[PDB]
Amino acid sequence: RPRFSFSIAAREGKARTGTIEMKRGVIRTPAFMPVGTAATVKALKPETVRATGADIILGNTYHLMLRPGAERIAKLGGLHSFMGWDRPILTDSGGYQVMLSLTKQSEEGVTFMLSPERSIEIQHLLGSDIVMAFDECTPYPATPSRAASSMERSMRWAKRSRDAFDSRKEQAENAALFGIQQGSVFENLRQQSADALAEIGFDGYAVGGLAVGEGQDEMFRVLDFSVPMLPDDKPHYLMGVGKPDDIVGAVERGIDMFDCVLPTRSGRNGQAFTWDGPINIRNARFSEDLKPLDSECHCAVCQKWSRAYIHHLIRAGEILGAMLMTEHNIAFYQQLMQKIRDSISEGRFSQFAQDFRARYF
Amino acid sequence: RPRFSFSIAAREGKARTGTIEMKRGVIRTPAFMPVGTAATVKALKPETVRATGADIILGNTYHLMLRPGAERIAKLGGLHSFMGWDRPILTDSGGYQVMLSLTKQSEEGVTFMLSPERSIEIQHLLGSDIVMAFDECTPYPATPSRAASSMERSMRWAKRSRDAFDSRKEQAENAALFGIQQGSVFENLRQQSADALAEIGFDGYAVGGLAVGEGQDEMFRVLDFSVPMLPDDKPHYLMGVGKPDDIVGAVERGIDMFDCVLPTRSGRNGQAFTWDGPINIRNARFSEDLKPLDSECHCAVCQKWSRAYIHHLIRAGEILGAMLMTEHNIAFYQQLMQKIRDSISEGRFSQFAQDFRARYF
Ligand SMILES: Nc1ccc2nc(N)nc(O)c2c1
Ligand SMILES: Nc1ccc2nc(N)nc(O)c2c1
Ligand SMILES: [Zn+2]
Ligand SMILES: [Zn+2]
Repeated sequence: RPRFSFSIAAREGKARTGTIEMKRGVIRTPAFMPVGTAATVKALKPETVRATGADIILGNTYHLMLRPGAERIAKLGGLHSFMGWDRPILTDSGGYQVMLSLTKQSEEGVTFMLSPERSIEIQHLLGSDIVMAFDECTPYPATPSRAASSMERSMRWAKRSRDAFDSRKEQAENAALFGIQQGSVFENLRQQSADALAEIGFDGYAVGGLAVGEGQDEMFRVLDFSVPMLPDDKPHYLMGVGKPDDIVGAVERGIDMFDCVLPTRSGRNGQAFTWDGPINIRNARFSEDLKPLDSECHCAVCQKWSRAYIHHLIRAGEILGAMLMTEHNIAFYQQLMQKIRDSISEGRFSQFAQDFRARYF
Repeated sequence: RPRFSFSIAAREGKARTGTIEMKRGVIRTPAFMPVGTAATVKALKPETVRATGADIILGNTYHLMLRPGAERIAKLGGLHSFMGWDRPILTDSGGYQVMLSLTKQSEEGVTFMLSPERSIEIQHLLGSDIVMAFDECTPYPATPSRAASSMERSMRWAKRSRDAFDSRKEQAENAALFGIQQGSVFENLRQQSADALAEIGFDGYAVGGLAVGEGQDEMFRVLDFSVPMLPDDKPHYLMGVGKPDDIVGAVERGIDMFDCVLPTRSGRNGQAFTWDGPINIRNARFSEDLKPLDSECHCAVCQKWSRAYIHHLIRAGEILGAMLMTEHNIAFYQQLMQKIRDSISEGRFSQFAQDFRARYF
């Protein structure tokens, strides 16, 4: 197995489908990564996450460096062994979630000391497969001046991240490193950022700084010009996106990888994704509904339990309600990704996207 | 399959091992029943409860009549279909948990109107396999006068329960009815109660009114004289017991069936049962312990995850921690029951009980 090989099997417009081969497994793209914040995808055993179709999960340099600790996890054999997930793990770099749960920022990093060097080292200690460069995210809205400052600092930090990763042989040989494009909503800054990142060279390229309050039309407008700026032959990762319709439109714009807490977090709060749009299972109208969460869904939850039962569990505060809702929503997201992949392979993704939107809305 | 057939395969002292055959499955005895209060064994899918070795689970006329409602569950197809457990379910009668979460008691029942007739009807609506007579539990300590009054009322209610069950053909043909001995800690009242219940006739006989604050020596003293009073050829159910050592000693005294919330409830609070006694996984000493919860346990949790990981999850408030702890503890209890059954079958239970106690303590 190679350290890293991204291959594109089929294309339609700007959409692509293919594979990322890594030492710990193959990632089918476009890919959705369930988020495992504190070394768990909330309310799911790893075998259940896998059974839903996930090829890779996300972790975070922030939560884990705080609890249980990066050195501790390394002593215990690494994150994979610790949590019982033996396939690829992408780790975020930790900037984003510092500025989460008395920040002091400087050119050296953030204290709260998380620098580019320490972030890459933590991700090493965790045994991450896909390491994210340490960046500064840029709040929305941002003035051009502030967006430029943040983007420029992130590009200096992208070079520091590259060099920290490459200087550590076991990491450089076994893991991959992704860079993160910044620039807010501004085309010229997005272009400077893409060019800086391509000059350094990375295994993949994330679009950072979106899904921070701008809303879908604007996100899509920025993706329209931003994704083409990135090297075509490397994966394109849209960080922190998103809703099902966000994912479809982002794939239409050349994104290959996604993560978001919506299916887990919103699942525990009672929101179930269906092909006919989201439902909130707490609604009284579900109290005697014997149908599954979604009429077509192949997941184990929909094979076995009714809306009425899940309604009762969520109303009652029961753990099994969180478990069932989360499994269904992660399974739904993976079925979406499978339908996206298949439709691109068959040259009918544009039609799939049309049909999906007509019915989901 | 018969409605009900209890067979004793092997005996040692007062201990017995055998089977209860019912329409929905066979129950191996001595049996431990996980408790499923609000139509769920907390933090476990039913398939997981089964995989641990459980043959039967417990539900409760109280919680379910309140939420989601007995008539509602019947409309939805019964408790088995609702929660996805297709094997036997024993339901408690609801008295106990009323006097749980402005009570008005009378000879007719309790208002808060739960009468013997309504309790048996609710258990019908739920589709219970083993229906408990509606009783009055008697607080501990109890004066002889108050214990006698409560016991006498419970025996009048036991006859009302019998007659309500028998007058409903589908229930009488497909379910079983257990009576509940009362009398507090008093031998003469226990004898009157046993005699009253045997005169009415039941499919099984519970020992009620224990594990309410008296402590193990006293419980065992009362079991010593109380269990022999019950018909030998019917199951003996000790309600709400107990800790592993409580179970062993109760089997030594002729009990065949058990339920308790300890493995579920205490599991979510961090207590793990092991052959070397309970541990509290929240203790800092487990933060880097790579051993499984218990060194011999065959459960899936112990095959896959470390104390260190479960420690982290419970400290972090994570749902997966509750899931793992609960699975392990229910699996532990079922392995205890299997070792009890096998040792009685092989004529070496007294030695097993010795050995168990030496090491657990
Ligand atoms: N919307 C997102 C989510 C995660 C991110 N993480 C990093 N490191 N940088 C960003 O821009 C992110 C944006
Ligand atoms: N310790 C227990 C637990 C459950 C009981 N339920 C009923 N109906 N009656 C009792 O005496 C109980 C005692
Ligand atoms: Zn589903
Ligand atoms: Zn175990």
